Amino acid sequence: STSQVRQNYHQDSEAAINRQINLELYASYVYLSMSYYFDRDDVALKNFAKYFLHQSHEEREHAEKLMKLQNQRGGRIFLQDIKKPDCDDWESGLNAMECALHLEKNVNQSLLELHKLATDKNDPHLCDFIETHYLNEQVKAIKELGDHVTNLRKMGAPESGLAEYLFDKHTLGG
Amino acid sequence: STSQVRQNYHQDSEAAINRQINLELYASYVYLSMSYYFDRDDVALKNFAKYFLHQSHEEREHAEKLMKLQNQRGGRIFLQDIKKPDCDDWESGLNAMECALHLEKNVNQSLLELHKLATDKNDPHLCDFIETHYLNEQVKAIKELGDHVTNLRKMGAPESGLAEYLFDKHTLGG
Amino acid sequence: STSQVRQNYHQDSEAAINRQINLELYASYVYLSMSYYFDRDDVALKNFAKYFLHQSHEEREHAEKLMKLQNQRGGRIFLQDIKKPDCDDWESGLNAMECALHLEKNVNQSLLELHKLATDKNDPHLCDFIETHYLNEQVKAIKELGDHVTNLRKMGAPESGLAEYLFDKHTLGG
Amino acid sequence: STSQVRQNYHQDSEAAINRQINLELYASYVYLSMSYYFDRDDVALKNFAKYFLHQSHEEREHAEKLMKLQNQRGGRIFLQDIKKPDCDDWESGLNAMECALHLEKNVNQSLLELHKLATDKNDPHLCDFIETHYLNEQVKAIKELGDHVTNLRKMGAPESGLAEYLFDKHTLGG
Amino acid sequence: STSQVRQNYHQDSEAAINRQINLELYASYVYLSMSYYFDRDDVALKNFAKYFLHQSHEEREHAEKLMKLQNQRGGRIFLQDIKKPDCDDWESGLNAMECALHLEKNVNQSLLELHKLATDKNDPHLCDFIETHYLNEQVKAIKELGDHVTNLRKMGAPESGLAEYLFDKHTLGG
Amino acid sequence: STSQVRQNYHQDSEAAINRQINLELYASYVYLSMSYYFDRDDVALKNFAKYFLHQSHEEREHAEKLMKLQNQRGGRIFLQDIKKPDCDDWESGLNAMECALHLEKNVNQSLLELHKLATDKNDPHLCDFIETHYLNEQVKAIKELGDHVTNLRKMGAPESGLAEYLFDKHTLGG
Ligand SMILES: [Au+]
Ligand SMILES: [Au+]
Ligand SMILES: [Au+]
Ligand SMILES: [Au+]
Ligand SMILES: [Au+]
Ligand SMILES: [Au+]
Ligand SMILES: [Au+]
Ligand SMILES: [Au+]
Ligand SMILES: [Au+]
Ligand SMILES: [Au+]
Ligand SMILES: [Au+]
Ligand SMILES: [Au+]
Ligand SMILES: [Au+]
Ligand SMILES: [Au+]
Ligand SMILES: [Au+]
Ligand SMILES: [Au+]
Ligand SMILES: [Au+]
Ligand SMILES: [Au+]
Ligand SMILES: [Au+]
Ligand SMILES: [Au+]
Ligand SMILES: [Au+]
Ligand SMILES: [Au+]
Ligand SMILES: [Au+]
Ligand SMILES: [Au+]
Ligand SMILES: [Au+]
Ligand SMILES: [Au+]
Ligand SMILES: [Au+]
Ligand SMILES: [Au+]
Ligand SMILES: [Au+]
Ligand SMILES: [Au+]
Ligand SMILES: [Cl-]
Ligand SMILES: [Cl-]
Ligand SMILES: [Cl-]
Ligand SMILES: [Cl-]
Ligand SMILES: [Cl-]
Ligand SMILES: [Cl-]
Ligand SMILES: [Cl-]
Ligand SMILES: [Cl-]
Ligand SMILES: [Cl-]
Ligand SMILES: [Cl-]
Ligand SMILES: [Cl-]
Ligand SMILES: [Cl-]
Ligand SMILES: [Cl-]
Ligand SMILES: [Cl-]
Ligand SMILES: [Cl-]
Ligand SMILES: [Cl-]
Ligand SMILES: [Cl-]
Ligand SMILES: [Cl-]
Ligand SMILES: [Cl-]
Ligand SMILES: [Cl-]
Ligand SMILES: [Cl-]
Ligand SMILES: [Cl-]
Ligand SMILES: [Cl-]
Ligand SMILES: [Cl-]
Ligand SMILES: [Cl-]
Ligand SMILES: [Cl-]
Ligand SMILES: [Cl-]
Ligand SMILES: [Cl-]
Ligand SMILES: [Cl-]
Ligand SMILES: [Cl-]
Ligand SMILES: [Cl-]
Ligand SMILES: [Cl-]
Ligand SMILES: [Fe+3]
Ligand SMILES: [Fe+3]
Ligand SMILES: [Fe+3]
Ligand SMILES: [Fe+3]
Ligand SMILES: [Fe+3]
Ligand SMILES: [Fe+3]
Ligand SMILES: [Mg+2]
Ligand SMILES: [Mg+2]
Ligand SMILES: [Mg+2]
Ligand SMILES: [Mg+2]
Ligand SMILES: [Mg+2]
Ligand SMILES: [Mg+2]
Ligand SMILES: [Mg+2]
Ligand SMILES: [Mg+2]
Ligand SMILES: [Mg+2]
Ligand SMILES: [Mg+2]
Ligand SMILES: [Mg+2]
Ligand SMILES: [Mg+2]
Ligand SMILES: [Mg+2]
Ligand SMILES: [Mg+2]
Ligand SMILES: [Mg+2]
Ligand SMILES: [Mg+2]
Ligand SMILES: [Mg+2]
Ligand SMILES: [Mg+2]
Ligand SMILES: [Mg+2]
Ligand SMILES: [Mg+2]
Ligand SMILES: [Mg+2]
Ligand SMILES: [Mg+2]
Ligand SMILES: [Mg+2]
Ligand SMILES: [Mg+2]
Ligand SMILES: [Mg+2]
Ligand SMILES: [Mg+2]
Ligand SMILES: [Mg+2]
Ligand SMILES: [Mg+2]
Ligand SMILES: [Mg+2]
Ligand SMILES: [Mg+2]
Ligand SMILES: [Mg+2]
Ligand SMILES: [Mg+2]
Ligand SMILES: [Mg+2]
Ligand SMILES: [Mg+2]
Ligand SMILES: [Mg+2]
Ligand SMILES: [Mg+2]
Ligand SMILES: [Mg+2]
Ligand SMILES: [Mg+2]
Ligand SMILES: [Mg+2]
Ligand SMILES: [Mg+2]
Ligand SMILES: [Mg+2]
Ligand SMILES: [Mg+2]
Ligand SMILES: [Mg+2]
Ligand SMILES: [Mg+2]
Repeated sequence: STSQVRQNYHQDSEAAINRQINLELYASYVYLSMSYYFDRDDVALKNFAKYFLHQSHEEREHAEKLMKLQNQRGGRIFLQDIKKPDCDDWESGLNAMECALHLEKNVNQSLLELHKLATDKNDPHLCDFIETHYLNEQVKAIKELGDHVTNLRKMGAPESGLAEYLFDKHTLGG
Repeated sequence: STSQVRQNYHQDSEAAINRQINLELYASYVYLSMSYYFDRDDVALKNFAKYFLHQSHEEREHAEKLMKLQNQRGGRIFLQDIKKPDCDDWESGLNAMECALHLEKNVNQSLLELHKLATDKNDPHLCDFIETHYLNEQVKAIKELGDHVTNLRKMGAPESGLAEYLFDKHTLGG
Repeated sequence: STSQVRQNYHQDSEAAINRQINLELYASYVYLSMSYYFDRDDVALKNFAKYFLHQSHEEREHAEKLMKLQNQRGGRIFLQDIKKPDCDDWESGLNAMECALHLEKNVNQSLLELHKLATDKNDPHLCDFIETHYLNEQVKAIKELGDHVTNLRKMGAPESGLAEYLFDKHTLGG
Repeated sequence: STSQVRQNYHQDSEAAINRQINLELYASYVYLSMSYYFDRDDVALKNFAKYFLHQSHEEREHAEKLMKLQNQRGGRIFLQDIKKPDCDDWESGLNAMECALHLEKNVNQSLLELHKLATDKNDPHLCDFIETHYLNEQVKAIKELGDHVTNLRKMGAPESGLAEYLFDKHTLGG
Repeated sequence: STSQVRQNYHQDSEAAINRQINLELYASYVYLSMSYYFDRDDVALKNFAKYFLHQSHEEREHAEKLMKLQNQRGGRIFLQDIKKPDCDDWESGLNAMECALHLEKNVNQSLLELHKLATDKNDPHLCDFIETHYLNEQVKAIKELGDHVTNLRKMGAPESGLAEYLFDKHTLGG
Repeated sequence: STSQVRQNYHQDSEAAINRQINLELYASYVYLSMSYYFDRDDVALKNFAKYFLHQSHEEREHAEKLMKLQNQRGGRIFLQDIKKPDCDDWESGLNAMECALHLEKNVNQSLLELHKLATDKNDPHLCDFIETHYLNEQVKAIKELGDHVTNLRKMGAPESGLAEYLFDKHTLGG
């Protein structure tokens, strides 16, 4: 039976929102894994660890907002397994930042495909939701990660452990 | 090569900590799923939703503390997929509370098996970690969920939607 | 029928908790009796009276925490008569302090037997409960009472009513 | 030998005060038992539990004031065993309230018999003590418990677990 | 003659506590020596000096708590010479941090042997004392020192005097 | 090779400063031992214990200032074992105060010999250091301990446990 609230909400959009919820939860899990890598005693970069833990908690918030959207529009949430991150060892601060850049660009591509679907189904509320809450967040995240990668490369990372140490203090510390 | 920090930390304990990290992340995901079920427009119990979202965020903290422990002791974190919850539809406030009770007792049983292992490997630091940060938390969680189940049953849930409405306001609201 | 909360809680542990509840209530009653002895007009040591009344109220709190534990774990409270203290006349400040020392060491021995049982039944939550809330409390109580007995003996109690008077002011007063 | 303070204090009054001390301690123990019944996971009415625990602590204060009176008048305190409550399972909020009503009327009858004795022995200080500190307290307690019993009966207790739940929140909660 | 407070306290446990007191005083002396090495005009790392002086004062507190425990349990303190540190010249910030790591792991091993003894003598109060006040302190200390060693190695210490200078400012300074 | 800072600092003065550092650490250890003697349950004079613990921590500060002096002048610290106190049992408050008096006069004699050496080597900076930071401290310490010994003797210590009790409260308490 049709939800009493549902209006102009295509079944393909509903399914795509469920896919996006899984992707945001996956991103949360990737950042959680990265964070505790930097907490290892043989890595020991505490501001890298705090930066990625914050990004993990952000992504959980991104997922919860999409779950709230699904219910606002009268769709039904269907959850899937959250796959483990492809990587147990992230190697260095520079490599983790490059992996985060690549993650945040795949999430953006998924959101752009979701916006194209919403446009094709003439769902301006969903278009505005994506634009307002997700697309500029992603552009800002990608720009920040690019900036971080550039600085770590210019400073001599990953071979310079002094580069990663000083970036941890001065950019992330900090 | 052996971590420079590692002392009295058995390889079986290290593996069991990695298993427990996955279980805590799984519990976080179960509570996330339960929370947004109560946010559906055709369920609409906002204090059930907030209660379970808080429990989800707690469990993420439980996982992060175990990741920090692994690194404190010189073990190595190895992550696995976070399985989706077995349930997409949690049916009622009473049923979700019963499922949470059953989840929090399985997590407790895993922690008791972890404590038995730590005891068998003569690891008093790990025993104290489990006792201090996990075992009484679990006893309190189980007692609270039992209390909630009892009240919902006595009030007439799940058949009485008025019971679940009033429990949402007065116990969870609240 | 089994409590919906009960997990890893042996029936022998449940019975031993009920025994301990009675012992804590008994200790509360002993200290109540001691307190009002020092309120008699022919004893008249008001800080001895306040010290023992505080210890009485503490013990009631110890009993209530064990009652809460019984319910947290899904056991059932069964109460017994609270026996009157073996003594109506406590004779002196020194003698009451010696009787309190002997009481607080019997309570400790009961708690150590309860911990041995919890250990034998592989109940780490109950072990941690006893260690966290009871065993160091008892060690501190026993040490304080020993200290008090020593000072009263060194000052010349019980034969010196001036010793007990001055201890009442300066140590208990006070 | 006669206390240096004793004046106009009959030996029968002294004995009756000792009886009343035991009764007040018994009442304290009854309310303690009732309180933790409502803390069970299969009863779970936390404001019933707090209400009865407060009444328990009140009664201990009633006992201590009578112990102080005994010494003020030059009598000698003699303590007896505190009998366990006649009931381990109090069945419901309504039944516990009825049992408390019956307890508070038996305590009142004992205090009225104590006042008749004080009157017959021409002890106006003891009459005034009873009137000032005990008799209106009892009338207020009995009226409050009657009010509570009436409301629980009108709301449909004990068969309505919703009645007891809502009384717990709104009258005792509360 | 037996202390009036002593209960369930084995003579082997008493002796082991005296050994541990000496070890904690020794650790205090090692850190004192390390601190003033970094105060030399030809070493001149003032935050290394302050870090180790703080660790020295901590260890004195660890010793004093064990002396208080000995008396709480009715044992008798017997002191031994505090041996001088094996090292007059600690060579570098990295080497001192490695020596501190090795010291804090030997202290941990002594505390684990003390806990095994307490367990074998069925002394749950002493087990809880060790777990509560010592074992997690040690795990945290060892993890922090491991982290410090890792960062100094990654930054290029000891050959890079710039590495030790910058670690002194940014991690210890500071 | 000669320290770049060293000027007018004789090698005999450098060695004598190292001897004095050991003596101050020894004094710290003596007072630590005395403090915990008064913490025993069969001694139980808590203000004697706090007085001596404070004196212990003072002496550690005296040692650290001499270590800083050694480095200020370009000398090299060389540490020796800290001998255990000659006494495990200090017998009484009066005896401990007499032992402290004798300790503080031996430390003074060592400082006067150090000043004679500095004078003979025409080292006015070292003379002024000793005069400014040590010699009047010692005169004050010796005068205070003499005062304490006198009062304890006049009050009837050590045979009067009441004397030591009251001195603990009124002079040290206090
Ligand atoms: Au990778
Ligand atoms: Au990978
Ligand atoms: Au990657
Ligand atoms: Au990557
Ligand atoms: Au659109
Ligand atoms: Au289910
Ligand atoms: Au299911
Ligand atoms: Au379930
Ligand atoms: Au379920
Ligand atoms: Au263990
Ligand atoms: Au007795
Ligand atoms: Au007796
Ligand atoms: Au006794
Ligand atoms: Au006794
Ligand atoms: Au256990
Ligand atoms: Au009954
Ligand atoms: Au009954
Ligand atoms: Au009844
Ligand atoms: Au009744
Ligand atoms: Au009267
Ligand atoms: Au060395
Ligand atoms: Au060496
Ligand atoms: Au070393
Ligand atoms: Au070393
Ligand atoms: Au133990
Ligand atoms: Au001596
Ligand atoms: Au001696
Ligand atoms: Au001496
Ligand atoms: Au001496
Ligand atoms: Au001079
Ligand atoms: Cl639609
Ligand atoms: Cl559709
Ligand atoms: Cl799946
Ligand atoms: Cl990857
Ligand atoms: Cl922007
Ligand atoms: Cl190991
Ligand atoms: Cl191993
Ligand atoms: Cl996997
Ligand atoms: Cl399920
Ligand atoms: Cl608790
Ligand atoms: Cl069970
Ligand atoms: Cl069983
Ligand atoms: Cl009985
Ligand atoms: Cl007795
Ligand atoms: Cl303590
Ligand atoms: Cl009379
Ligand atoms: Cl009479
Ligand atoms: Cl009796
Ligand atoms: Cl009854
Ligand atoms: Cl009134
Ligand atoms: Cl209502
Ligand atoms: Cl013993
Ligand atoms: Cl023994
Ligand atoms: Cl020695
Ligand atoms: Cl060394
Ligand atoms: Cl921690
Ligand atoms: Cl020179
Ligand atoms: Cl020279
Ligand atoms: Cl030496
Ligand atoms: Cl000596
Ligand atoms: Cl002066
Ligand atoms: Cl005085
Ligand atoms: Fe996201
Ligand atoms: Fe958890
Ligand atoms: Fe107790
Ligand atoms: Fe009463
Ligand atoms: Fe230590
Ligand atoms: Fe000194
Ligand atoms: Mg509908
Ligand atoms: Mg997806
Ligand atoms: Mg860390
Ligand atoms: Mg982000
Ligand atoms: Mg699957
Ligand atoms: Mg648009
Ligand atoms: Mg837009
Ligand atoms: Mg925007
Ligand atoms: Mg290594
Ligand atoms: Mg697992
Ligand atoms: Mg909502
Ligand atoms: Mg929880
Ligand atoms: Mg896979
Ligand atoms: Mg244990
Ligand atoms: Mg524990
Ligand atoms: Mg705890
Ligand atoms: Mg049941
Ligand atoms: Mg018993
Ligand atoms: Mg009085
Ligand atoms: Mg006590
Ligand atoms: Mg009976
Ligand atoms: Mg414990
Ligand atoms: Mg404790
Ligand atoms: Mg008389
Ligand atoms: Mg009676
Ligand atoms: Mg409760
Ligand atoms: Mg009442
Ligand atoms: Mg009897
Ligand atoms: Mg009146
Ligand atoms: Mg009145
Ligand atoms: Mg003795
Ligand atoms: Mg040793
Ligand atoms: Mg300096
Ligand atoms: Mg330390
Ligand atoms: Mg020797
Ligand atoms: Mg512990
Ligand atoms: Mg701890
Ligand atoms: Mg040079
Ligand atoms: Mg010397
Ligand atoms: Mg003490
Ligand atoms: Mg001094
Ligand atoms: Mg040697
Ligand atoms: Mg001068
Ligand atoms: Mg001066």
